[PDB]
Amino acid sequence: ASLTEIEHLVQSVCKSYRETCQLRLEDLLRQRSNIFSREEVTGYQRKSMWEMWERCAHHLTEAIQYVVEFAKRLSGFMELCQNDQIVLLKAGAMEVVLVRMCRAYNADNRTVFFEGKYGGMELFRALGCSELISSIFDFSHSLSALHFSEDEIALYTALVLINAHRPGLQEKRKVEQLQYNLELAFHHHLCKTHRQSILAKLPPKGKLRSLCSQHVERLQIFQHL
Ligand SMILES: COc1nc2ccc([C@](O)(c3ccc(C(F)(F)F)nc3)c3cncn3C)cc2c(Cl)c1-c1ccc(S(C)(=O)=O)cc1
Repeated sequence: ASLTEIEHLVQSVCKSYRETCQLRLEDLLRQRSNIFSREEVTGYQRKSMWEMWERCAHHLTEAIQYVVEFAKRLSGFMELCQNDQIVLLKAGAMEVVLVRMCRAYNADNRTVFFEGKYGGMELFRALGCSELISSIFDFSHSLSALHFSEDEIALYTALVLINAHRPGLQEKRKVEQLQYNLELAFHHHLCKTHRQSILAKLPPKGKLRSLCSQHVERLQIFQHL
């Protein structure tokens, strides 16, 4: 577990992420000027819940595909048994997607980028999931308030996926080794960038599971009526 090896792993994970980040940050930031008009918003609000459901499910599906690309590029992930590979992804894919979403959230006006423009939470009114969506904005907002960086997201989400405590793992010790290495990389880098203070400010991991389990419950309902 050399120092050079540790720095190599950091750069690897950050490369893997930059290659699967789906939307470039500079594009997202540039678009913050572009906001949905009152009419446009009303457009989304008139759609049935099932319309918005199909739209968001496709958005979610395409996102999770990028998280799969990312995981497959994490050192040592592909060398796992196919069982553990599926366990980890089914258990952490949604969570990763949710963390990535803070890149699309603008904390200055509480708006999220969605299909070409930024819009508030009223945008997703049709779903009737105001409770949950408000929770998604709050999570993004707190991460956005920390000025979460691309590399930080890459290393955090790598740790979300590679969880040796996931029920159903067969080669558990094999993942434990992966988890340790990544955690060493994540903390070494926070220090190199003088950002280790965010660790106390980070939302608890349980809340990441609590917000996704609430979220994953709705998906089971919306399919298929
Ligand atoms: C807050 O609500 C949401 N906001 C979203 C914001 C963006 C996107 C996004 O897909 C996107 C953008 C950037 C990134 C990046 F950060 F990775 F780059 N990933 C993904 C997108 C938008 N326009 C183009 N794209 C690609 C999807 C969102 C979704 Cl799906 C929800 C949502 C989730 C669950 C429920 S529900 C059924 O559970 O109630 C309802 C709604």
